[PDB]
Amino acid sequence: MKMFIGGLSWQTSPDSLRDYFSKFGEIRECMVMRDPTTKRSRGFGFVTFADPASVDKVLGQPHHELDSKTIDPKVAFPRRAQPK
Amino acid sequence: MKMFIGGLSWQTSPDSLRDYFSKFGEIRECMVMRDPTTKRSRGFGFVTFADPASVDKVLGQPHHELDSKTIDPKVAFPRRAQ
Repeated sequence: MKMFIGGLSWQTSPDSLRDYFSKFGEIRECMVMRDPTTKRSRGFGFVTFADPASVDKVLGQPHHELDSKTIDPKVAFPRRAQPK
Repeated sequence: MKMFIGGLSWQTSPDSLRDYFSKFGEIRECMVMRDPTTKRSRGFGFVTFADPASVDKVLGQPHHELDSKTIDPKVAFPRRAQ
């Protein structure tokens, strides 16, 4: 159970994203990538918390911002394929 | 390094995404999730190939279609926090 964060500033590093979301609980993994769907320089990120309670705290807080962008964290539930 | 596929049909399963891209090369990992940025139903996908050469073959093909949707795979380079 991950959180997906779209619309990140190009200046947002994975450490920056980690630092923001660690205020809500223990982070198991935090990754950013440049969003390849636009030439506008922006990123998206995925945050994995150790405790699902942390997701509720994020979703409950009505305003989030990071590196001059208003962000809107969403839940994401990846489904992996088996080997062929 | 992964390929990002936006705009998947809601019907596209992980296995279908895997079977489509396996035509271009060996797969390390393949996942699908609901795109949480729309109220209607669509997916996005992430495919990790064993060999980057497979990415070139995907990028070079002019038209891709999966479960009746045009898809336009892009390259992505995830960076993890320390």
